[PDB]
Amino acid sequence: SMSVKKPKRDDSKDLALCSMILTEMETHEDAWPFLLPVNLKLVPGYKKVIKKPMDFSTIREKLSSGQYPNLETFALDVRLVFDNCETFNEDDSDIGRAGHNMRKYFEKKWTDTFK
Repeated sequence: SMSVKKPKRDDSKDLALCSMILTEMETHEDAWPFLLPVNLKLVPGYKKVIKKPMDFSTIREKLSSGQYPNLETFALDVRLVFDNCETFNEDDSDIGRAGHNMRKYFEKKWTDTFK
């Protein structure tokens, strides 16, 4: 509260560490469904159904231009990528399995880096 603060957690390396994680996600072999924005002209249903599209290129640009105020907003966009994927894709499809795999990969790096 006012004039009463928890000890200051060092957050000076967060930007660098989120970039590293994002690099690891970008280079994973199962990243291909997620590298670029879904083409809303070419994929029926996507525009109407997925209220907040997100992809790795868009996260990389936001990261690079100071549009994440803290590491929680970064994790929210990453998770949005996989939540969108589960909304639109069957679990037993290549893309559906890609998304589960990538979410697992991310969540481990996130825990190991920050928790």
